[PDB]
Amino acid sequence: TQFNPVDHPHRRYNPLTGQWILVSPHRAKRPWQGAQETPAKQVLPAHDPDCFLCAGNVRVTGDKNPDYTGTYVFTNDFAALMSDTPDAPESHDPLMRCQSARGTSRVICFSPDHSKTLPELSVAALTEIVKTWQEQTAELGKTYPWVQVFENKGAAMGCSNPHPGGQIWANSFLPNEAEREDRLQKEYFAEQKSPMLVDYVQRELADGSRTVVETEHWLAVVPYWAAWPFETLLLPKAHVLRITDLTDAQRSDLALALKKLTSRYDNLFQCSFPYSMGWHGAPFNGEENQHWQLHAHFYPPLLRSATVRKFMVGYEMLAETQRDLTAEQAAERLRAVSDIHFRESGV
Amino acid sequence: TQFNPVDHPHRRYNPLTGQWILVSPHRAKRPWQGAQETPAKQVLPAHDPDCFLCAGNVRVTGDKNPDYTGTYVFTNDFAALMSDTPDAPESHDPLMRCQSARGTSRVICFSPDHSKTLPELSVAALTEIVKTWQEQTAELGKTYPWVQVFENKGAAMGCSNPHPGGQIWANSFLPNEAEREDRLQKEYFAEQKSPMLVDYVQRELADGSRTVVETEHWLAVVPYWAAWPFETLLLPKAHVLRITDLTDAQRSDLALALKKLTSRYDNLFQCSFPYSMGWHGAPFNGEENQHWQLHAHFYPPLLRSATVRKFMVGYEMLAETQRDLTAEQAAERLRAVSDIHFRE
Ligand SMILES: O=c1ccn([C@@H]2O[C@H](COP(=O)(O)OP(=O)(O)O[C@H]3O[C@H](CO)[C@H](O)[C@H](O)[C@H]3O)[C@@H](O)[C@H]2O)c(=O)[nH]1
Ligand SMILES: O=c1ccn([C@@H]2O[C@H](COP(=O)(O)OP(=O)(O)O[C@H]3O[C@H](CO)[C@H](O)[C@H](O)[C@H]3O)[C@@H](O)[C@H]2O)c(=O)[nH]1
Ligand SMILES: [Fe+3]
Ligand SMILES: [Fe+3]
Ligand SMILES: [K+]
Ligand SMILES: [K+]
Ligand SMILES: [Zn+2]
Ligand SMILES: [Zn+2]
Repeated sequence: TQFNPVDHPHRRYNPLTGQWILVSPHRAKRPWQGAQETPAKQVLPAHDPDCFLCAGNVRVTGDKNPDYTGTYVFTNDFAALMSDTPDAPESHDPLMRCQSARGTSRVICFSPDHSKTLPELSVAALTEIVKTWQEQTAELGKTYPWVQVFENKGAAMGCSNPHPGGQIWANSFLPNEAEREDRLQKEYFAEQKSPMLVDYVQRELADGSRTVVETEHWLAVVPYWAAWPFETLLLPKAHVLRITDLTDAQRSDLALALKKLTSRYDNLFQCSFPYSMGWHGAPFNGEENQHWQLHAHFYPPLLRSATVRKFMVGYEMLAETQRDLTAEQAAERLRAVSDIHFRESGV
Repeated sequence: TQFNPVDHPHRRYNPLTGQWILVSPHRAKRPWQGAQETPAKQVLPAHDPDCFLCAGNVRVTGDKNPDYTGTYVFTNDFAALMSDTPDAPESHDPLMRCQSARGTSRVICFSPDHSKTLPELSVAALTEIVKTWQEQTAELGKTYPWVQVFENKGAAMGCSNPHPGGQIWANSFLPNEAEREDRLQKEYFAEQKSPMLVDYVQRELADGSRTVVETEHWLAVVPYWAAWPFETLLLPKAHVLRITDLTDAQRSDLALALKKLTSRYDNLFQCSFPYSMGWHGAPFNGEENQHWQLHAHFYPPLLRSATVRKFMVGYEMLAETQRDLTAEQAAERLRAVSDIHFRE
């Protein structure tokens, strides 16, 4: 038989992590008698008097939020890391070893509007968010080699607070992902003479099967090696080391691409579409970071619909990630919808 | 100041995978206004006339299940892998490349009792289950180097059917987990001249702080580098390459261990505790595998209660896993309950 990626299971390589992805084209034809997701509520207030994240409201700790009108950043009340944690007793023990961990955690409210998600925000507003991401990265980076910007959107994605926003966690070390991506890029670079993702963006621009968003300065695709159903990879077209390096143009442009990508996401099932996303850029380790290329990852769980998600368990935990749909199928369905939030379009 | 693992964040190494785990011991004190789980129904019938897995029932494909006793294994009606899949196009491209993927997938019904989960089954029954895992393993190992026994239990664990059971998927390659565990274990052995998990086992024996279940032949602990809140690692005290290598005693003993471990898990929150579990053993690759050590992993999502789970998202996806309680605190919680099923 002729090999048919659409019907034939195969494995794809993720050069960023060095891991394989199992693709099993028809897996989703099976009966689904499992959990049924709960789609988001259609009626929220712009201000929730009981929301710890709302403006002019008191946090769980009694501390009062300012009367913020834009973005708002504050040290997380339950930080995951601290700047002064004492050093751990480090050994060379090949069985049980530990290491120190310092840093901080900040929370960012995208806006005071309790009911407005990224896709529903102005490009201006979005531009503010980027500026904030930048401001945060630069300050923190002055102190920690790894600054991780991220966001958890929706209950299916473990958010513990319903207010629109993200987080930043700084680390004194290079976390798993960062060390891996760092090393792999560096090796590619040393070998190929060019940045791995810079070349990748080129190939994708020329192909288009996996393209979901394209703007002047940005490209969002369902990466070849994507793991989650509708996972996307957001990259600048030009070579950029960190978020702090973007020009104001690439910056306002980013806002636009974000609006587009998130709008498509919500348009996919005509509902708030949950996910975990975050930025990866060169570490502030004072080294040669030429091999780096700034990028954002979007890991959403929804699969068959608004109430049917993908579960990365069982074989996927004990062996390897296994996808039901191809990256090409995913991109296609994403290209199919409008890039204007249904709420904004009125359609 | 003086470091205190229960007060100070730090990172622990997973030598099986070469990955680090971020420990942040006070994280679960933050308010939780997120999702609430829905705990498994306590009352179900022994036979469901609409269940695809029940004895004598007709599957989705019209195929009819026999009036089986004990376990029942069948080829998955929607197998993720096939024996004859055409080879893929092999390239060495540094950006976009693929590889062939062959194998099979089987479904294992633990027993005819649609209502009896693992901890609720007799040791005898549990033994039959182990015999089947063995049979399957030896069978499939004849053709595939990688045999994956596993189980998805509970809606929270993306199980797609309620009947009690698991799955066995075989592969023509070594999946990610398998390749790294093989490599790291091999490297350790070359250096220590002893199997990594075998030594591990001893070290835990001489500690007990992470111990959760211990029988004559088995040991179950919350591994030092555990990821999931109440994650356990279940392994034989003696060097065993694969599940098919177990002695009859070791096997009957595994059934016991299992019952004990699972009863403890259900007793933790007094509910059917969800998880994904699976066995890791030597591959059937004709190679020198003395560095291997059979072992089972249990990855349960529950954290705060029967309605509040742990979500491995955000920072955890983008950087590294972050635990809210230490392995020691977890193990302690597990030990505190009876190993007798609250409703046995
Ligand atoms: O008065 C308050 C109320 C809440 N918070 C903080 O607001 C945050 C809300 O952020 P998220 O909704 O993104 O999620 P959490 O940080 O609560 O937890 C989630 O994100 C983590 C980081 O990725 C882990 O993955 C975790 O398992 C997952 O549930 C929490 O950190 C909480 O500590 C405050 O600082 N003050
Ligand atoms: O008539 C039927 C009905 C069902 N099945 C099979 O019975 C299995 C039920 O097994 P599980 O409940 O453990 O879960 P699934 O295999 O359906 O899927 C889960 O397990 C997979 C392997 O871990 C993936 O991780 C997937 O994302 C996850 O949701 C399914 O594979 C289904 O194909 C049949 O063979 N015949
Ligand atoms: Fe990355
Ligand atoms: Fe293992
Ligand atoms: K959020
Ligand atoms: K099951
Ligand atoms: Zn609010
Ligand atoms: Zn049944």
